[PDB]
Amino acid sequence: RIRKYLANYTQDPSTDNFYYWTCVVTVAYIYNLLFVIARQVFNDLIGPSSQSLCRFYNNSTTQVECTYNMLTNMKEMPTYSQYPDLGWSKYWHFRMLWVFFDLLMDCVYLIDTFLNYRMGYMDQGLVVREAEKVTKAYWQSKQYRIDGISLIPLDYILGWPIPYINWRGLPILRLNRLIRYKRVRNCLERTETRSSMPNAFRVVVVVWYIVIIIHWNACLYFWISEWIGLGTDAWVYGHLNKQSLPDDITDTLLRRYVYSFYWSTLILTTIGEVPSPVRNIEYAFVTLDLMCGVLIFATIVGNVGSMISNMSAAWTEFQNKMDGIKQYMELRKVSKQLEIRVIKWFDYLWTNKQSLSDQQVLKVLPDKLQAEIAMQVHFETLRKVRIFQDCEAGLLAELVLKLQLQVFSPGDFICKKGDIGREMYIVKRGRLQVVDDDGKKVFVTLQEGSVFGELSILNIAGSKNGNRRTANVRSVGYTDLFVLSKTDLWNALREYPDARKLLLAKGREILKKD
Amino acid sequence: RIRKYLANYTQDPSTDNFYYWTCVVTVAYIYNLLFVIARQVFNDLIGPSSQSLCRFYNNSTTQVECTYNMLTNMKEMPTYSQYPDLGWSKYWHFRMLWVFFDLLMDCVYLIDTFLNYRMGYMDQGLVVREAEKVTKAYWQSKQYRIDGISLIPLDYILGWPIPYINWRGLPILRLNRLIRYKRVRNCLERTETRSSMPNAFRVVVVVWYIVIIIHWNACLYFWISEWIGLGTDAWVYGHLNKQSLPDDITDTLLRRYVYSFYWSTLILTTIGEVPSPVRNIEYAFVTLDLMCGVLIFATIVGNVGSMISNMSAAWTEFQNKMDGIKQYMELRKVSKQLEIRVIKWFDYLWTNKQSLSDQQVLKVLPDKLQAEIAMQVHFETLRKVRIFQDCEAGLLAELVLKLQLQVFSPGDFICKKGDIGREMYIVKRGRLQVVDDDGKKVFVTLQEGSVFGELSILNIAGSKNGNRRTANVRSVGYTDLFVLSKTDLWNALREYPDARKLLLAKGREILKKD
Repeated sequence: RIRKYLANYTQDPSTDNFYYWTCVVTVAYIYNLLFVIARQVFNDLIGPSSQSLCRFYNNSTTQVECTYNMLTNMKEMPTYSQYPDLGWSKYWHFRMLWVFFDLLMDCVYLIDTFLNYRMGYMDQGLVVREAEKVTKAYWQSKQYRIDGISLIPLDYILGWPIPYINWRGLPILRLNRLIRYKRVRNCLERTETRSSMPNAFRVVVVVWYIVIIIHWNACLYFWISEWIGLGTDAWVYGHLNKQSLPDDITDTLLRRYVYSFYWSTLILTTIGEVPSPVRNIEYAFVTLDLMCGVLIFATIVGNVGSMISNMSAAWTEFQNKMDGIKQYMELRKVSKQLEIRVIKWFDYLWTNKQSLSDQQVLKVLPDKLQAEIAMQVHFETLRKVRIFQDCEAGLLAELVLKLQLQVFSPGDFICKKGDIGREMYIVKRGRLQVVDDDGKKVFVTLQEGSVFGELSILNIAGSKNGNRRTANVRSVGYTDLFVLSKTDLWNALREYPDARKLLLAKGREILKKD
Repeated sequence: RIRKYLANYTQDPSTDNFYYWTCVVTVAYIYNLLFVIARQVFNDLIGPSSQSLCRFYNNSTTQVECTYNMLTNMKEMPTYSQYPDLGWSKYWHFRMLWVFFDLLMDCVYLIDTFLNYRMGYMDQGLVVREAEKVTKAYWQSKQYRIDGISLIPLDYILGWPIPYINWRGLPILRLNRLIRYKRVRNCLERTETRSSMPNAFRVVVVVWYIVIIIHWNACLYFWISEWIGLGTDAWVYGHLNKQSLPDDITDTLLRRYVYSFYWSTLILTTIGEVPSPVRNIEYAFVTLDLMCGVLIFATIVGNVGSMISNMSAAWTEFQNKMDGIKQYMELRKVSKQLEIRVIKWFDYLWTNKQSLSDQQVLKVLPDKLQAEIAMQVHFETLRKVRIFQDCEAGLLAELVLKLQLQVFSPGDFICKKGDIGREMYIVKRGRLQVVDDDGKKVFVTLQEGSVFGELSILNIAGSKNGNRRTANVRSVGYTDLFVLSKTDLWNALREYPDARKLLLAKGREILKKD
């Protein structure tokens, strides 16, 4: 049953279902961040627990409950009288909605605590899936302290307005759900690997951080502006501030959050077009908040500057290389036709997205993975060279591991008649031809997969010709040859005696064949 | 006794007690910075030496001593009449507190002068601890000039308000204690080595510099605003500035320092929401101060941008390498299963915090320290290979100096049956197994510390097999093998003739044993 399915369960963290679970815990953490500091500071989000009483002149000035016309053009801020049961007779649907979402995110935290309990730790490469072993790995570690502080249910006791003991409600006691930050950091990292664009996702995560810090500073500004007193200064929120409440503007909860977000956006990006402070504690808060805004603006400028300089590094290294050899050509007074040819060759080098390098796979992959990336490209092409047909595959492994890439220009010759031939040519993505001394084509136009110079690698002393090419091979287009020198085949043939005997036999066969 | 303990004392600078002494001299320097410029400019810190006399209308307007109600809503600034003894009858406890802290930091400067006297200079690696030699090293150097200018006691003569000669007191003569900056630079550097995070400590030291420059500019602004005249312009401090003294704000010493700090924070971070200047000398000061604020803001932006770009260099070099070989794979049209395997291998490369490199310890350590970091890892594992048991340790030194690290993938074979075997495998943090041609396990599952291929390194010509593997070795998890080729053991065995005889003897023994 499902009880023994739970008793014999152990989660390993590398699947995609656990990654979607880390997305769910990231959603619950973002909820806990935003709406716990907003329900602490603003407190009309869970329904107003105090009736707003304005001073209204009709007859005489009486004290009556504020309508939306009494909050426009205020001469003084409305005073509050609490309800008997603190907004519970009329905002219970709001509070049951907030209690339902708090219980949903605490159920998400409970299921993440159980997945921390049956969590497969990686021992020696493989993951442990035995239940007692991951249980003792949990209890031997100190994950249960962070799982226990993040699940104290005391917000359900002392976080809602209780009318019987006249408790005003304290929703800052749900800040202990915010120390599950390792799961959100794991979800952001494992999304940053598999993303389509890592630099743009780093910038989107940085502006999500910026919106969260601006929101927390908005709640901090309205808490300080409520603790000092609303409408007592020209800096705090209220009627005496003419930016927060202008002429025909109602004072509502949306106006409070909208002006506090505008204040923290103008302070933390160092624009500062808000009213200047009046008292001393407002000067201390605005000075500390503007120094933090200078550091936040420098963080934004540094992250966007590193995002720009990371994605335009290959282009400026290309410009460094292009300017270096253009400086080398204009220092040495070369003809201009070669300069047209090399700049059109760099245009081909950009429009193929290549860099004349094998060095990235020569460096950063281990030699087994280098062997697999060698075999899944050139092995099926290098089985069809008609001398490597009946041979051992290990020699082919050492040969495909030692292939070299050369790119040619259109109209440019590879090797002329009467040249010291010591290389074998394997054509990839090109078209070669043999030409009868810049006249017509002789016999064949070598397409992709074909081979030229397989006779001048086996080193037969004087059968028909030793090592001369006896061909004028021309590239009609941009051709990407794959060349294998005589030294590499004779090293890999020095490691194989019987294959040396067999390749000498097949070479004498194909050389006495013509 | 303690007098001959002082006569035979010499301090070497590399201990931790001298580092805590440099922290004490840094504390005394920070005191001298902040409170010498604050006691010069503000001057109510040592007690007001002049009675504030407001114009108060009761009857008639009379001139009376200002209360805290007379400094709110001022129509003109209060004029000052000095005391007979200049605040000494009522602020002597404040001045004895300031004199006690000045004598405490000058005692710290005297003990640092004596530790400069008996300071052990480093001659040839070792430190000199002979007393006459460090005494002549002191007097031959010019440390005594900087120690003599930083200890003129003339602030105790002409830095306090003397009533008998009507001296107002000049606490800017204690600025000569500020040229002991080499000790503070040494303490900041030697804290920056041993810190937990060098980039964050560089940023914390930069914002300590920012708070100190903002404080010195606050004292400069209030000195210029006091020299021009308080309350004469709308730019200077006073009643005519409506930002400094608003409606219900008392003019106190805390209001002066708080508004001057707010002014220098808004100017030196180029926000500039302070009142615009009126006269010409205020325009000259605000123009120079805003150009210095542009350079300070560019310094903050440059330091935080270099802090960001230094700590995210390994990640973007990983992304350069990953994008380079992904470009190499998608240029060459490879199957997708190998692409899943290489991206999960880079996920393992990040989650082990490795980079497939020995090159950092191959480069930056000297060869003795490379030998020690070699011997304290692989020597105890390489003593247990059962052929290197009875051998000389120097050959083992040249062998552990030539070990190579290879990482494998789970399910991927190391070497199949019928392969050219020329390497010896030493397992670290992995689990290998021999499999009977992708069937069951044959005999053993090779755990950590075990060795495979120690028979195919000694090169015995035709006893049972020359150099074939005759095993299918599979990694079940991510395995970090340590491999030693035949070329490295035969180079280190070419340097040892008798060890070559002994390893041939033990190799023939273990090869005729089976």
